[PDB]
Amino acid sequence: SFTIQSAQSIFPGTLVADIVPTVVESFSQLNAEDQLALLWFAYTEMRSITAANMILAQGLLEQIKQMPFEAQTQVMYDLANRADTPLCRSYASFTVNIKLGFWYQLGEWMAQGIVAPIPEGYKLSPKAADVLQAIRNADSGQQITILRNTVISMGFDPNAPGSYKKVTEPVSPPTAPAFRTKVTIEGINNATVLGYINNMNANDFDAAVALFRSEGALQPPFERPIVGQDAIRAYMREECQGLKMIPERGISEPVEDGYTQVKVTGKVQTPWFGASVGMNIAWRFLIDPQGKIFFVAIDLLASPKELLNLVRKH
Amino acid sequence: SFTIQSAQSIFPGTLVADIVPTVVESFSQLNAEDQLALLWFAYTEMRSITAANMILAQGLLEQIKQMPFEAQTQVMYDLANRADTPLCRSYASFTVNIKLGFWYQLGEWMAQGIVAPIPEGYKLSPKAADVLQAIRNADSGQQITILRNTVISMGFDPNAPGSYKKVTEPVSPPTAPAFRTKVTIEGINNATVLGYINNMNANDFDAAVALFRSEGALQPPFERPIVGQDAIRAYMREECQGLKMIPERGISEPVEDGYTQVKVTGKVQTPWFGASVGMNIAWRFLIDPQGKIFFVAIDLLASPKELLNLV
Amino acid sequence: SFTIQSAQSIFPGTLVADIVPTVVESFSQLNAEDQLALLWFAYTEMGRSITGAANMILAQGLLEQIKQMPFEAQTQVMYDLANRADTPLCRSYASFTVNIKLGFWYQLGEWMAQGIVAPIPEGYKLSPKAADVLQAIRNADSGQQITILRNTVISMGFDPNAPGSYKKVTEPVSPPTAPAFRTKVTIEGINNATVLGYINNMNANDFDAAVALFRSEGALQPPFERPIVGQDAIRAYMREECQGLKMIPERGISEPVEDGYTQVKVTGKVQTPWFGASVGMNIAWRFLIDPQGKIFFVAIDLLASPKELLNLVRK
Amino acid sequence: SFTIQSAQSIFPGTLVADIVPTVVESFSQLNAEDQLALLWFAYTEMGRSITAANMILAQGLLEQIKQMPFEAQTQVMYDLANRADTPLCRSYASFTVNIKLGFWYQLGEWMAQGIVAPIPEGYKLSPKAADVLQAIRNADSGQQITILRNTVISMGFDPNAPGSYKKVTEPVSPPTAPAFRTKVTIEGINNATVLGYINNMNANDFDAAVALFRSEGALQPPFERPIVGQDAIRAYMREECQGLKMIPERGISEPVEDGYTQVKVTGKVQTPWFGASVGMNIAWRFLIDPQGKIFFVAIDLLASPKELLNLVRK
Repeated sequence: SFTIQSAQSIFPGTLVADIVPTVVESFSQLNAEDQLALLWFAYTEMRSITAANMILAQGLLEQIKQMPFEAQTQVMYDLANRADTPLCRSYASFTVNIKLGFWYQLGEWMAQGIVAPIPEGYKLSPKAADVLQAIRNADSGQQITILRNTVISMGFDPNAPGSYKKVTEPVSPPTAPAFRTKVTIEGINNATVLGYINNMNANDFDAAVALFRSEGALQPPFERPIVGQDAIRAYMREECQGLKMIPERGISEPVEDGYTQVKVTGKVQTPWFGASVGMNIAWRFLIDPQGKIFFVAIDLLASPKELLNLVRKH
Repeated sequence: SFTIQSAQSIFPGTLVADIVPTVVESFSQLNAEDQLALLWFAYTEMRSITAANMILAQGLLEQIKQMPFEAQTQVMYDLANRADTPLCRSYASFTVNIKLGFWYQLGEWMAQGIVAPIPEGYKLSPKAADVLQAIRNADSGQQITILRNTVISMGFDPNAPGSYKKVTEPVSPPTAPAFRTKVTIEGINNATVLGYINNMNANDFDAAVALFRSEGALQPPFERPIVGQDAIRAYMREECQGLKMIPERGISEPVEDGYTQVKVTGKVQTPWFGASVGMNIAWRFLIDPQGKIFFVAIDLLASPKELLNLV
Repeated sequence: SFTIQSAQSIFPGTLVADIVPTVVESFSQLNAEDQLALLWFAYTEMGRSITGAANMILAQGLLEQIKQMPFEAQTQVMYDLANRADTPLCRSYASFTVNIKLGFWYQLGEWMAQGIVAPIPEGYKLSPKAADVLQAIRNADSGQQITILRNTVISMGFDPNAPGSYKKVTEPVSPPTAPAFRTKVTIEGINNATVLGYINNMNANDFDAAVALFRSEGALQPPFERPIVGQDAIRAYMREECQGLKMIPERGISEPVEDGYTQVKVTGKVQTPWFGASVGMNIAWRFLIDPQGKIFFVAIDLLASPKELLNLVRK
Repeated sequence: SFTIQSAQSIFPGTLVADIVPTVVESFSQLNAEDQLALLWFAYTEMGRSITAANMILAQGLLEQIKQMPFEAQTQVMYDLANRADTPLCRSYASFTVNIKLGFWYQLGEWMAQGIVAPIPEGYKLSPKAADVLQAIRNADSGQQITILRNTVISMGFDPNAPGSYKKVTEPVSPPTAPAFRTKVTIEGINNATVLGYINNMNANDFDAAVALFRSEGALQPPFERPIVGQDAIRAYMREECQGLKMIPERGISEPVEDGYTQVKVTGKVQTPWFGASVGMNIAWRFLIDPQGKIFFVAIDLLASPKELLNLVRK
């Protein structure tokens, strides 16, 4: 029958932004000093809008704020080196949005002279300058995804032995039915796909994850499939809060055993940038005969041209 | 010699969005039912990005959150009617950004079914439906400004007798000299004008304010001139934090007594919408012989065409 | 067989501080200015309160609202609280837990002392009725004075269950003392495992373990209150009103009674984190325990006098 | 004429609780395991504490300890006891006295709740540690409190070492308004400078109390160095005297050299940590210049209540 492995190969013509995992890989191989300078240059070169509000994150930022410049620079080398320190382990314990807010606060303090700057006239190594040109050449959604993915990977491995208790964020209540937008997708009336996108746009992660088969999977961009409603809901709650999915176009094809493959293309806006960064996205669904989601992949596309790439099975 | 009044008339061909103060006046005329309905349609029709995290505003938001729907509505009517109640007096005490964050939280709660909705089947009064239509046609910058000035004037007069102690926000440290961007303006090299714009983009209001005469004046769009370095400093700290001024063009003209008048056009972005709303702005400066600002007007322009009307 | 009403009459001679409800009743029939003047005399003639609840966001914001008001508007809010007027502030106050209401008034008293909140007017004279109340309070013992002040400020603002009430605020549930670090009480005259289990659980804030000692339809009757029936309601009361209580029982009698039930009376003192070892309240616990050792009924009484700690009359 | 040096010897009979610095010193010679065991055994006979480290830096570092596995929590406490150079120890050093005490209070409450690692089961005090515990068990209440306070305040790093972190500041409490102040009454004494000092301190009016000192006047707290000059005295009062209640009972006034007066007062001090539970037995020894300004005041924790009656004139 159908497996997660076979579902991953649906719509083979979908062109993803492989510049993202390429640059994240190159980035990760630089020394601490290059990584930090790249983060500063990448950040500065780029319209962000903001949480590290929570008491643990706020207090560790206050610890950094009271340190002399030399001790602040050491904390940042430790995060970029993935060193074993309590600050690195606490950073590992942070949810994605707290990691992002943590870095955003350090960037603001650097610009205010509160946190040690990159050393004036600092010289990017050859490999680092290459990485920065790679980032400059990428589109807006690719640039944000490289920055996000790079800072997320800093500090210690969060599942290594002796890991600290993972921080919990409040579940934001969903938009009430009466106030939800309903998407229209040119060429698609599939109730499961419309249900998924409408529930996600409402932050209704309970209703979105209920559409999944108990052993179904969600594959985020450039990640492994996340299997089962418990782990999918956890991913949605941590990584999909306030995403706005603006689907444009789709194709639906019956496949073997009464399953249906549906491809949708459109834009996703993140609360981090609002209407200033539309990420070019594809959703690839495999839907079972009962209308349960067996698989969905979210792909960051190479360019806006890929929004028009809806090729039927040959 | 110049006065604030005579300074106000510099660059007379400048076309300001009088739709904004118009629609704002219609809005103020409406009953509370129609005012709340319009706010809600505006907040739904329009990509906002954010505050009222401060203890007073947070606790008052929690008070509204625990009320039944009927008492929540009554509070919101009291704000629209500018009634004399502790909640209205506290709201009047808030800074501009706390008032905006307060209303933003109520709109998020209404969308989540935590705060009473506008009744399905509530129908706008005729006038209200006109006011709403007038807003839909106006451009983004003008819509944001209507929405801003409407909610800022809710609750009580902040300077009335019996007013509550005004709340204060933390003064944000300016951008450090090394990390500041310097603007270029086609057709302009005035050091005072460039110094004002660069200091404001760094949130360095002490440096911007030092560019004015003792009794120098700043006139925000559709407002009374603010007179004196202390009142200007107070206004910049409350209303200009995180504004990004993106001038494109300007003209300079010598006038009487060795004064200079300079008009600059371009865009301003606000942190509330970031790069998603560039408001269309002119700055009109009257500069004294020693290079001190006597007067500067900030004007919200009729349309993107006024960006070219320097003449 | 036993009912809540029959259980209420166990150990008939237990003499209770009836001056508390008397004085609480009289306090509330005074006008607002007298009520405020009397509270101010208490906070001053009793400045050994060790603390605060009201740190929580709602209570902190409403305090900041009162802080920014002019003296005339602050006095008006306190009159509204004393008059139990229908206002958002009085409805919010009504929604507070006991400890938040007490911390709220505590902050207002400190702010009055600091010149931040409008004081009782210079040389205010208590009406004759108010001087009678102050006199009764003065004649009452420490444990009784603490209860009158507590029960008086709790009853201010609006009826918390009136139509149009605001959602009740919730306090974080404090984790219990772990078993290895608990004190066990020893009570002279008593080895009843249920009674000891109850007192040790409460002194550890283990309200889940205390409530599990009750029958489904078991009741807890706090001083001068209606019985609270069932494990949900009793747990909600313990969480709100028993946090950090120290029960120092001294002596008890146990008696077998009809149907294989045992009745147990215990006397002792209770300390509250508001006053610590300062104020020991003279308390009797009256327990009716079923044949399985589950609690059917327990009354907590504030006793009329310290004599009552020896009144353990059997029959 | 008078020096801080000669002032220190006024009222030579006055017997102080020398057991306090004895035990503090003994305690600090023990290894980290004995130190933590003793803190727990001492704090366990002291649940009549009635209370802070509310402030964002302290709360976040407490949340950091709370999320740590037991092994890591114990290592942080060994670092504090060993005065190791770690960011946590440097932050701890930066704290005010009351934040240091609130920090240790939170860890004690967490230990009692099973949230922080206990003293290992069966743990056995070294011979020297059992000698320290015995001395603590024998000390009166005021002396036990003082030993615990001074012990925990001296943990973490040297707050004035090279590489120190920015000192945290606490909010200054508004004083009691004059209409609501108490006036003390002292048997034997109507000295307006002594009464003015005590009444001002009881109102938290540190500015008025400091204005009673000579420019180069000194305040000598129990078992500490003399604090010299109005700015230093004001900083000390703001940090360590908030909410103290002085209850002087008896005193003697003697005219001495150079137009000076010396005044000895005995009575009690209550602390907001303990309230009316613990009244510590205190003497105040004032040297007052001819203009009525304090040249020197020592506050002594007395050896026994018998010292309350040691008021002899010569």
